[PDB]
Amino acid sequence: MYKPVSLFLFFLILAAAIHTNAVQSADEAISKAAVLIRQPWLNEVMTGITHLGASSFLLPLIVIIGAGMFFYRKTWDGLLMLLVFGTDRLLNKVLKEWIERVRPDFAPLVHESSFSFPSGHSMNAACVYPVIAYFLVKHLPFLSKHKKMVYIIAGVIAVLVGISRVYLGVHFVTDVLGGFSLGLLLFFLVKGFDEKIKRFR
Repeated sequence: MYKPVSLFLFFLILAAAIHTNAVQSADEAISKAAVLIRQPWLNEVMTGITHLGASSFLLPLIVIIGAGMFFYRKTWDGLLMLLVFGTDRLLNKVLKEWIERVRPDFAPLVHESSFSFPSGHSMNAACVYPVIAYFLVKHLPFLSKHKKMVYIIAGVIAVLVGISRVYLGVHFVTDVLGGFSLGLLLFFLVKGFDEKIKRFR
């Protein structure tokens, strides 16, 4: 499928491009430009939003949803969601420790110690929220007339989490795009897998 291949190729192009001075310069300018629109009230809003992409929030979220699905439909798809989440975290950690990009460190509003590329919160969100959308639409019949709106919400949440990492001064735009592309890649792989094994269309 062209979608997952294209996201993979895009990530590779980014992983090369962040080593050019021209991209590094644009990344710094956008990071610093984001500081210009900060207000203390918005700092708080953006910090709350960023928690929607944190592993400590998404793991219990996945378990609660998976449990709800089991009680409602007797499905075990919750384990599939946990599996993709675990793969997402392992992949992000390996890539971070291999690329070793230094954090922006101009004006961070939340503290993070690790390397910055790819962004963990962006990768978490771009994978988990679309995956939740897929399994909720799969299993909750009363959502089948709101399919598009469910996916729109997932996409809005993911985009806002990414924005918040740049706003909050702990990731560059390119860290966020790299994370987005790989999280979406993993969503499409799980979705393609689950649709494949269906015995009825």
